[PDB]
Amino acid sequence: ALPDFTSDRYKDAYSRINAIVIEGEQEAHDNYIAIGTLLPDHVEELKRLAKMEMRHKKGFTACGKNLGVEADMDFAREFFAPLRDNFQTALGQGKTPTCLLIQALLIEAFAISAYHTYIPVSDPFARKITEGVVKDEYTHLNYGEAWLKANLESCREELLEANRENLPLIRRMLDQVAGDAAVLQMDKEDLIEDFLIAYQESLTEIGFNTREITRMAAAAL
Ligand SMILES: CCCCCCCCC[C@H]1C[C@@H]1C(=O)O
Ligand SMILES: [Fe+3]
Ligand SMILES: [Fe+3]
Repeated sequence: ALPDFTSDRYKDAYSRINAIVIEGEQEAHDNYIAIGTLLPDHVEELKRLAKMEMRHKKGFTACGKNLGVEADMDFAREFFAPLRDNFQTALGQGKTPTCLLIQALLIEAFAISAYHTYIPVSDPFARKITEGVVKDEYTHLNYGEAWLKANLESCREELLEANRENLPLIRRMLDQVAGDAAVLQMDKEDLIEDFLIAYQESLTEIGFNTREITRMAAAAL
């Protein structure tokens, strides 16, 4: 069941998946620095999170180089454009809960699911890099959960709107990546399950009840 990492079929799918991961890590760095303009007293902690994202980007860049694959960066920029646009719109409006739901919850849960699914089918070099990134994703999810949990009473409606608008974009991103992910021997059903479990667990931690969460996860449709 392990893929042939040297085949043209594998390298072609990897060129797009690796580019999406590299672009995602760069946008994650940018997003935590941007949140620092909304939360000036959190700047040092956000800089630390942004620095971890740069370490992840460098590591995944090395994964692509190791397989002799040239990352399709243009494809990756277009892939993130819808979610990036919604983050920039919220940032410009000073909407911190929306920025945090997009980056610290949706994007981190998407990263956790993708990385957990990739690890058992990854090449030995990439496996170590991916394993060394997963602990940091939980740190980032925890940061977002902690702020939203402390501020839930003033941003309940905003979070429901942010979820309604952005959860379907994650669903569309999963649909667009499924073909290439299957070449990498990753099952779309495992990616969906792991993402929903991480996202539902974060919403539970924040303080949403079962009914609220069910209504929220249903927005994906
Ligand atoms: C098969 C799915 C692979 C594509 C999904 C990878 C998304 C990368 C998400 C990174 C930006 C998130 C982070 O570092 O917090
Ligand atoms: Fe990361
Ligand atoms: Fe992250």
